[PDB]
Amino acid sequence: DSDYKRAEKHLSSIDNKWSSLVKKVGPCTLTPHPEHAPYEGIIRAITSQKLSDAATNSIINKFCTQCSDNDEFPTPKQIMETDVETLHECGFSKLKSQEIHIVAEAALNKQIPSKSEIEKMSEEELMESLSKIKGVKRWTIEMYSIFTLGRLDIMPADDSTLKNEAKEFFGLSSKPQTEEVEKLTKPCKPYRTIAAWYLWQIPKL
DNA sequence: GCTACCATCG
DNA sequence: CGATGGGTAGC
Repeated sequence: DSDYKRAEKHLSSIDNKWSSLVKKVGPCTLTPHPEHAPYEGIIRAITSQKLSDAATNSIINKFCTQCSDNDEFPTPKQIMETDVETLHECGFSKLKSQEIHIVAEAALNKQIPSKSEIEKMSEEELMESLSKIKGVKRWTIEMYSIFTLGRLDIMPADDSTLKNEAKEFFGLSSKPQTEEVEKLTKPCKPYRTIAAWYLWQIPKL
């Protein structure tokens, strides 16, 4: 809460457009879930690939409802006891079903960095480490860093939607390349996650 | 009523 | 290459 206040004040100290956007959108309501284990955050991030928040939620809901006896997130063991065929019925694509099964195996076999180690890793180190997982690359690791880890300076410059918002926000003539979004949002440090969140709220206006 | 909107695999 | 998951905003 205090972090967001500070972030909001910083974003309101850059050029005029950031100040205006923050005022119109209001307080940042981003709610990460660092209590989630790495395998859960990773699976949630994989599921969201190419899908809206609502679509992703309906899939995870079925997943938790069917593959869990307490409606909580399925444990690695439970996921392992489920064949890809059944996972696909939940709404996971066939490819994602395979990847999620592998992530579950990895968690069970202690092949995924522990949450403790993940917390000591810089984003660059997290990228190098988690990118070793099939189905997990830049975008997915950024989402995991934002929505699970709660990191505050993550700019998912490669996000298609954010790029569309950046085009409008910065008054660009064409959808910007990832490198360009990175350059334009530099002033937002060290709260680029919050800056991204605000850009993501532009449609809701 | 329509339908556009991550990362992997033969 | 060309498929791929699904709720829903914009038409």
